[PDB]
This record gives sequence, C-alpha cells and structure tokens, in this order.
Amino acid sequence: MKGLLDFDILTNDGTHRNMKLLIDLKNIFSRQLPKMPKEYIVKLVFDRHHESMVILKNKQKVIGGICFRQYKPQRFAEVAFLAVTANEQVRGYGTRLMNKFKDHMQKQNIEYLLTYADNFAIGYFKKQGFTKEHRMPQEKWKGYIKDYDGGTLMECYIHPYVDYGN
Ligand SMILES: CC(C)(COP(=O)(O)OP(=O)(O)OC[C@H]1O[C@@H](n2cnc3c(N)ncnc32)[C@H](O)[C@@H]1OP(=O)(O)O)[C@@H](O)C(=O)NCCC(=O)NCCS
Repeated sequence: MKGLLDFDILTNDGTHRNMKLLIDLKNIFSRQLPKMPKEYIVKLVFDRHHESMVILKNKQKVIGGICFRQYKPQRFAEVAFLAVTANEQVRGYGTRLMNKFKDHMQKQNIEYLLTYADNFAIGYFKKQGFTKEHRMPQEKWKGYIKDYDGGTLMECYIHPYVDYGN
C-alpha cells in the first residue's frame, strides 16, 4: 500500500472530531458539485450513525472521503458521496476512497447501490466502476427515493466475485 495519505472511519454519532471532519466531506461534495442540494449529501452523510471513510492531507487535514450505508432487508445501498475538496483534488486521492467503498459494498452483502448523481459525478462514478445507467430507461430516474431533483438516479451493481480489490 503506497501513499503517505491517512484515512479515517467517521460517523455522525455526535462525538466531536468526527463531526468536524465529516462536515468537510459534506461541503466538499456539494461545493465542487454544481451547488448540488446540500441537504442531500447531508442526509446521506448524516443519515443516522452510518459509516464513512475520509482522507487526511496532514493526519487530520480532511481533503476527500466517501460516506455511505447499505440496506440489508432492502439489499440496496445509498452513498453520501465521495470527493476531494476544490483546488485540493487533481492529486490522486479520491479514487482511493471510491475503491475502498467497493470493498466495503461487498463486505455488507449489498450490491444495489443508489444516488442522485449528476453529469459530474455521473461520468466520475462510471469511471471508478459505478454504473449511472441501468437495464431500465433513464426516464425511470425519478423514484430512486430520497432527495427530489438535483442529479440523476445512479446505481452501483456490486456483483459477486468481481475484481474490485479483493
Ligand atoms: C472527483 C474527485 C474525487 C477526483 O479528483 P481527481 O481525479 O484526483 O482530480 P481532479 O481532476 O478532480 O482535480 C480537480 C480539478 O479536476 C476536475 N475534476 C473534479 N472532479 C474530477 C473527477 N472526478 N475526475 C476528473 N477531473 C475532475 C475539476 O475541474 C477540478 O478543477 P479545479 O481543481 O482547477 O477547480 C475530486 O476532484 C473532487 O472531489 N471533485 C469535486 C467533487 C466531484 O466532482 N464529485 C463527484 C465524483 S464522485
């Protein structure tokens, strides 16, 4: 594992240091992301407890990170979103999370991911493995649940025995 970067598992339990960093992630996304609905990332990022992995460009200097939580009886999952802060990206960190996200997506047994990704995260997701397009027409984008108007109903099919990292 090459890279001096530091990652951390945060939660919205309401501790203290976890919040400050968790906050960074929320603004980071909604920030670079065309004024995307803040409450959205906030909802998924602070959707009760939940688990997330951030980045640290100085041991505690948040820069990137992804947050999410899959549903068991639902067999579906939602991602708070991944993304490095503005003029902090283009360094090679974010991708480290997106992949870490997949490894976990399999450790939870949930493969039916979901989000309201826009052309921005769209291509960015389809690039890291995700799939913005589904067997059904895009016209069915409305109905993915949570958040109304903002991006596009994206999904991440976490098929079994897939080459994600393990
Ligand atoms: C997406 C991201 C994790 C990847 O960063 P990266 O691939 O290492 O490098 P980036 O190219 O993103 O670096 C930033 C610049 O590249 C562009 N860029 C942003 N996100 C990008 C991405 N996913 N892929 C390629 N280029 C991207 C931007 O124009 C940005 O311009 P600026 O910094 O001069 O204002 C990170 O750049 C980010 O958080 N961007 C904003 C959030 C976003 O787009 N989220 C959706 C993806 S899930």
